[PDB]
Amino acid sequence: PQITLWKRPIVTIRIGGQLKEALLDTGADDTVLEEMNLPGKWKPKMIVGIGGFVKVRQYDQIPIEICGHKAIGTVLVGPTPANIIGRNLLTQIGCTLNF
Amino acid sequence: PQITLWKRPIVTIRIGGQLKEALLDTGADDTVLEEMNLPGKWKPKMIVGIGGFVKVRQYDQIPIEICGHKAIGTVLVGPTPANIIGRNLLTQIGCTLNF
Ligand SMILES: Cc1c(O)cccc1C(=O)N[C@@H](CSc1ccccc1)[C@H](O)CN1C[C@H]2CCCC[C@H]2C[C@H]1C(=O)NC(C)(C)C
Repeated sequence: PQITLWKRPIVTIRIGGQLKEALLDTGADDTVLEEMNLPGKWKPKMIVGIGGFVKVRQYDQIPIEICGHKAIGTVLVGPTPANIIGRNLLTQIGCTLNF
Repeated sequence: PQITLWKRPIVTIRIGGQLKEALLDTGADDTVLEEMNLPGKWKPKMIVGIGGFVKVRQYDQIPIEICGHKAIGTVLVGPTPANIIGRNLLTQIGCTLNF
């Protein structure tokens, strides 16, 4: 698709058989989803947030479908105010910025 | 231009004789710049990021040149981790996400 920016670029994603809404986010390096359980081993991780670091859980090699495009990559889980899809997965689905 | 997302989408911006670098950020509603004195009336504002709120000054009708494109609109000024071009100006320059 082509997604304009008059409104927040939010799309439906599918992960672990669950459907969620997530923000296509070119200013984030990583993909961060709200608190949830995923299958497998995870590592503790700190990401740079407002007023300090935010603690998240890192899951690697997770299949995730983004607006019907398949990715397999790293998903961070934690207390984000919004589900965000970052560059690690935007590149996998062939997403560019254009003007 | 097409901008890929293998690295941070950073571009040169000009505002009023200042020449800075900033992220083209589809995840940001509004444009947020690091320390600079802009002319005109300001209004205090609190804006959400991961891990907390940043207190900013909101200025209206600020010209920024972005990759040779002329934008004019709201600019927020505060302790932001990075200079950010948000949707309010990204739309003005005709920026879309494509995949
Ligand atoms: C999540 C993430 C990573 O995993 C790695 C690197 C950066 C980020 C990251 O937080 N990126 C942000 C840019 S602000 C920024 C922060 C740190 C470094 C560079 C830029 C997002 O693109 C924007 N981010 C998207 C989104 C995040 C969840 C809360 C709602 C918005 C808030 C918005 C935001 O933070 N707003 C500002 C006021 C700071 C502009």
